[PDB]
Amino acid sequence: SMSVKKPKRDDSKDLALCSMILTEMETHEDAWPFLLPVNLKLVPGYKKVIKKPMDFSTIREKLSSGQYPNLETFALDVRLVFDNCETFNEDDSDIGRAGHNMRKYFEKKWTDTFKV
Repeated sequence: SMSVKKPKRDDSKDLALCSMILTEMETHEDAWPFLLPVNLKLVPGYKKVIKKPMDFSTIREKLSSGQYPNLETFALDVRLVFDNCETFNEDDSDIGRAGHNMRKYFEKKWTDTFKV
């Protein structure tokens, strides 16, 4: 509260770390469904069904232009990518499995990098 400051973690390297994690996402072999926005005029259903589309290149743009206030908002966009993927694609499919793989890959890096 007012004049009662909680000790807070050193956040000064968050930008460089999130960038590093994102680079590793982008270079993963199963990253191909998520590198670019889904084509709204070539993929039937997507615009109507998925209310907040997100992909790595959009994340990369927001990261490069100061549009994430904190590392938690960045992780929200990354998870949004895989949450959209689950919504639209069957777990069995190539894209669906890519999504589960990439989420697992992200969440470990997130823990390793930031949670102590």
